[PDB]
Amino acid sequence: CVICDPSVVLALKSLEKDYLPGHLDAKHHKAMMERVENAVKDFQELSLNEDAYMGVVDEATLQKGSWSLLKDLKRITDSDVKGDLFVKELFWMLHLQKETFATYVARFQKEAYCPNKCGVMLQTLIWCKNCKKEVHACRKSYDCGERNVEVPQMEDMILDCELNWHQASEGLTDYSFYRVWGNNTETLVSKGKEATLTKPMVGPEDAGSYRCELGSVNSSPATIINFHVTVLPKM
Ligand SMILES: *[C@@H]1O[C@H](CO)[C@@H](O)[C@H](O)[C@H]1NC(C)=O
Repeated sequence: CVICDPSVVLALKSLEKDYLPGHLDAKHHKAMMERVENAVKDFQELSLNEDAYMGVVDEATLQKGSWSLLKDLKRITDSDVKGDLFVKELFWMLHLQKETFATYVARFQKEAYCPNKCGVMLQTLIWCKNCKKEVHACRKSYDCGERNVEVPQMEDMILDCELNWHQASEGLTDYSFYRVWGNNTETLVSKGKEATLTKPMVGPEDAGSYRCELGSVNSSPATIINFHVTVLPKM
């Protein structure tokens, strides 16, 4: 999918126009550039071993692959290699970079694709084949796992509602921190773009149940996390 990057396109249009004139006989120009353009488009034809390949990457994986490629391409052109050497070098590199990209896409699916273990992530994906950008909802369980927090008598109580995937999600609004009373009732304690809640130098009253919601425009919460806080009469 790496031809979806405007930079890759120009670097190709620079190889043809700036590099080929002084480093390959003109008989090979149209033919080899025909082959190069086709090779790079073929970055989207992937097999992937197992699991199967979906035809989507996130924008990071896409950038990642364009970088590998264009740094490699560039090494060649700083080298000033000509003729046959140049063609071999050029075509080894394309071959390696495809295989490399393949490993990006594989890693992307195993680890970056709908990476959330709970909640609902809005992931911006891109379709290899048409360079088209979509937003896809990864909907998982609402159970992020219960956070049991032990905090010493008079130290800070930090409640972190941040998940690693939150920074990669679309449509987030605010984190709202609730206090749950035992009444099966609650009070809004905090709300903003802060992912944490700190009641410093806490005390025995401050123990109990807390709750974090992460909102999304404009619908159901992206994340719910529950904390149970127990304060310890201790050092
Ligand atoms: C619910 O229980 C807590 C217990 O401390 C209390 O502070 C709160 O006022 C109760 N709810 C209402 C509506 O009073």
